[PDB]
Amino acid sequence: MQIFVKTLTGKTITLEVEPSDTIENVKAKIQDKEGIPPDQQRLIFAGKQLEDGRTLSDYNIQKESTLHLVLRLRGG
Amino acid sequence: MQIFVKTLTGKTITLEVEPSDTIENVKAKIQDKEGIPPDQQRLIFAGKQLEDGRTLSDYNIQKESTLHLVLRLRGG
Amino acid sequence: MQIFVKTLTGKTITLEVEPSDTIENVKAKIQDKEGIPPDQQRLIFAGKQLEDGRTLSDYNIQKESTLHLVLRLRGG
Amino acid sequence: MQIFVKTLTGKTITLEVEPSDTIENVKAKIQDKEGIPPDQQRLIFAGKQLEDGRTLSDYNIQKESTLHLVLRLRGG
Repeated sequence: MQIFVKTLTGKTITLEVEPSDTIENVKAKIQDKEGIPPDQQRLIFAGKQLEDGRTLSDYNIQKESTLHLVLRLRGG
Repeated sequence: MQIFVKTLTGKTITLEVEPSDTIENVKAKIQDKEGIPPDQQRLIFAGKQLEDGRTLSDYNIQKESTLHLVLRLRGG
Repeated sequence: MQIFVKTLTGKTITLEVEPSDTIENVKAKIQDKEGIPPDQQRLIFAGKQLEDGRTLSDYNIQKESTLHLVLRLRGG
Repeated sequence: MQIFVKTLTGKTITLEVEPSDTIENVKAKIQDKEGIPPDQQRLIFAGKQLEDGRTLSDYNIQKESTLHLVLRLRGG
């Protein structure tokens, strides 16, 4: 199914995922598309930072839901 | 100077700060105003998560700049 | 009538309500004022969590009553 | 170490615990001392609900800390 991930800088991308995918799995797909390693990503749904080991289902993220993405860098 | 801190869920608060305030200082101010514990706060500007030991001036955060606020639970 | 909804981190929200308002109506007022999604809200009176579908009058909540608010975020 | 568990009706109990105790272990001690079943207990520290599987040291809960206890039961 499709979900959207919107950066805080206004860029939207479309990902193909399954309810069973972990947040770690979703970050790997984002790297596949955008080149950002998972450790430098923080994903956000309903105002909360999500945990690598929980699933989209855990968070009730469904078809065409929008997550937000921010970078987590050191020094910048 | 005044800055705006916005959650992704529609709440805006205004804070009085100085350019030399650290992000740690700013989270303490948000705790004072809104009650949110500092370890559960993640502040965002320029599409990225901010670090506790840097100042507002370090990130070029100026008067009337908007920061975003998201929550992080986990061990916090 | 007015009621007060206190968090466990020392903040107080004042709400205008009616005795016939449901717990869900109260959560929608809190979403309007504070941005908190109703799905994350748990309202408390007399030390216990309150249920969707009941009215304020069903719990003997009256003018100037104080409720508590705690958050429960799906999946942490 | 000693900790306090306080309900929102002001009922306070003290418990003897170790930093390595899980939140579930704490709920079990509460059941032993006060006869509240663990399923009915929501334990809160720093405004956030605590996960059953995590330890007191995971949350940096130190000697003489106060946890709040909210009761969850349908029908009242």
